[PDB]
Amino acid sequence: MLSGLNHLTLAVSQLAPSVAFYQQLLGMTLHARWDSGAYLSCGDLWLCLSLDPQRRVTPPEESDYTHYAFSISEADFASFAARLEAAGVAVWKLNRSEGASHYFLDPDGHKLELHVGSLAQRLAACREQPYKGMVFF
Amino acid sequence: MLSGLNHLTLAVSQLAPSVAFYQQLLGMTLHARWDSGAYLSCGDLWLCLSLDPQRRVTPPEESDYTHYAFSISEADFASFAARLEAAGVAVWKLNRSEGASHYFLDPDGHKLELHVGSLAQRLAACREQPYKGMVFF
Ligand SMILES: [Mn+2]
Ligand SMILES: [Mn+2]
Repeated sequence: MLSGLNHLTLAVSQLAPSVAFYQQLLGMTLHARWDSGAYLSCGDLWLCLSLDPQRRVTPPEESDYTHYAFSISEADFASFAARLEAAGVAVWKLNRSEGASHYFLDPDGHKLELHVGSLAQRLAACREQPYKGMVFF
Repeated sequence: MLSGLNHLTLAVSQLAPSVAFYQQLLGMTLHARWDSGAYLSCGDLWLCLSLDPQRRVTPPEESDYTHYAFSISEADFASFAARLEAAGVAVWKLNRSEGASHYFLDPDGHKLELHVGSLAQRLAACREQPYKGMVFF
């Protein structure tokens, strides 16, 4: 059967600024780069940045809610979010509708998130503060 | 410090067909559903489907290369691809890289992939046959 996410590939409009964002600003590990892409890891996540002439820099009001959240510990969350803010990283959402999260944009407007907590923890929180109509299986 | 992918959230135009696709066709585990979304798991992956009226059913020619690949074993790959084909799921690309890959679309046009092989396997292949301009770190 399917066993998890093998990789996440993000189309990027300018490779070097995107590599810098994920490696330098977010601290991911850069393994290789070439004229049209890069491979990074974030823990077990395999991230591929793919240079795509079709990628547009997209304001958050023009894109849907599809987004990519990265795990961070409770001890590191606030200072990492504050560092992104001080670095001028654009945002896209303020209301914490799914727990302790910071919502920010990559250089092309990909919707990213820092989140503290697992699915199990989110389900437990939702049992007390459920979303409208919520059913648990 | 970021420790991995926390969750992937896909915006969906119609919740019921998206739940059917990910739970029933793709075999993911449905943990909860509410009036405007669902939580599923696939191995370690936490998947959220978020009902979003801004999601367009998007032809593959009209979206960039951003895509989400799920892991499957080599032994299971061909029968899973055949299941998708029987269900009439559209393909958006043929495989031309190392490791088996099946490129298929979700009901809203999210670009998905089945892939066999790790980052380590890809890097080993690239070391032997580097892409144009490739540098390793
Ligand atoms: Mn999220
Ligand atoms: Mn891929």
